[PDB]
Amino acid sequence: ASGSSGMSIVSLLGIKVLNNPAKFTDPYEFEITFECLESLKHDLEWKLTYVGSSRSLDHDQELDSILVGPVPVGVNKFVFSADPPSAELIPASELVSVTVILLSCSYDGREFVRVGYYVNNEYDEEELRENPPAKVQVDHIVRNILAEKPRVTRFNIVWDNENEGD
Repeated sequence: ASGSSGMSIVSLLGIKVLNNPAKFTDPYEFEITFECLESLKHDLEWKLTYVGSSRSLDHDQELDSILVGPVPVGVNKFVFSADPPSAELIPASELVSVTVILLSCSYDGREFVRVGYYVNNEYDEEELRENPPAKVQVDHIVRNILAEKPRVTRFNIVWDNENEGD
């Protein structure tokens, strides 16, 4: 606060959710468009996170992370590909039709943006949608990212120069 190095170099302009509504075991594909005002020393870091009610382990599941090279000054486009979650960590008696994914970008380790998305999951069969199992048949689950209602959150991180010590 006593150092609102506000001036934000990168600003998210849009996230196309192509690939949706693929299968629960299908990777996540995002077409993120953003602009970079000045040049940056370091790389931008992207990450997807699975958030979902559970009675033990299902939330805070980081799905994946990646560091993007040199960010060209101007309006850029980057396609994010995130691995699906291991069934090893989703309710066994699951029927968690609604969960959340948080896509966020950071810089030099300081997070500066986060996009919240609600997801819809349901088995792909009539009776199994009328008389479910007691064991989550993962590969019969079809997620549906509600790509239309995204919640955005900008933070105020310090970027490059600040004159580390003075």
